[PDB]
Amino acid sequence: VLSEGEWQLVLHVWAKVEADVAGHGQDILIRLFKSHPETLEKFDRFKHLKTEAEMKASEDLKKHGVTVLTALGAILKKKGHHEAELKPLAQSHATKHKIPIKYLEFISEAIIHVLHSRHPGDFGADAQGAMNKALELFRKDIAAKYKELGYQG
Ligand code: HEM
Repeated sequence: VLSEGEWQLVLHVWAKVEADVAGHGQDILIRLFKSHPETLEKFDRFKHLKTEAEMKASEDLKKHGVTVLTALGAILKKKGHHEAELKPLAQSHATKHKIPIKYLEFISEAIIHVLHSRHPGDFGADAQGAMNKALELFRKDIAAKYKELGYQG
């Protein structure tokens, strides 16, 4: 469990992400795709993109980054009481999009890196530790749903 102090660190940095949801979202997806090119192949929508400049120029990619971060923010603001928000996401990602849990680890690393880049004053080691713990909780709960449905591996 995260303590209340740990959740406060998470949500204090998240409030700053919300000042520029589209810019953060774009940066996170591009870092994922560049660091782990296998992930791009899961997106029929985006797999025509071949350079960082092309990724940065895509309005549709920017729009999807907003969708991703909006959903993640709604989960974080539940402070662990996220069953209703998380279940539908797990179901779509396991059974429709066919995303392995390992790729959820990769996007978690991309989020942490981008937050460090953009918010160094509010994203010290104590806040990095708290954010890691929040994203671990997210992954643990998705993995349980995957296991029920026959997708943990
Ligand atoms: C923080 C983690 C993630 C969040 C919050 C998230 C959220 C979402 C949301 C809200 C949607 C649209 C509704 C839906 O289809 O369920 C979506 C679509 C999708 N997600 Fe994710 N996602 C995450 C990670 C991933 C990862 C790591 C991958 C692939 C490597 C992925 C692949 C997809 C695909 C392929 C779609 C459909 C896109 C389209 O064709 O419009 N997601 N995701």
